[PDB]
Amino acid sequence: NLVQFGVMIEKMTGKSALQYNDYGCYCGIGGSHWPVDQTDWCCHAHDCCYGRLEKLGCEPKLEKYLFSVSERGIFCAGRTTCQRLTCECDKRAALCFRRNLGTYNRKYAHYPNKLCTGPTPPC
Ligand SMILES: Cc1c(C(=O)C(N)=O)c2c(OCC(=O)O)cccc2n1Cc1cccc(Br)c1
Ligand SMILES: [Ca+2]
Repeated sequence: NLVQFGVMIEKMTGKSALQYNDYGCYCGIGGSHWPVDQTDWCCHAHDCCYGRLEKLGCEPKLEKYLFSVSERGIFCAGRTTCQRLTCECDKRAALCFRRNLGTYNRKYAHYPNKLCTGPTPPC
């Protein structure tokens, strides 16, 4: 369930969430090998974030959360701790995407997975 994350991405980046789908080697389902750039690192970190949440008993692929965006930043909320954790993982990713808007390159969008090489960096 990707609706709330995609919304958070759009608010923070000024780009459709689709622009971060299949981006590089890590943005989109799964991921492996070496991250192509800083945006892709955000996604590697985000994958790691979700792994920690699964180990905690949460299901961050599916959790539904609440959030708002003021000038103070992104406010995360939800009924359960797992929902709030999911929002936090997503928030850090959205902020990481915004922050690295400078090096976002369109060539890495829809990256052929055959072009991903190197080792897989650990969490
Ligand atoms: C940025 C991103 C993701 C990540 O943060 C990532 N680390 O791979 C992501 C994603 O990662 C979650 C995962 O692989 O556990 C799955 C599908 C689309 C994804 N996207 C693109 C996306 C995100 C939200 C809504 C839409 Br529509 C598209
Ligand atoms: Ca991924």
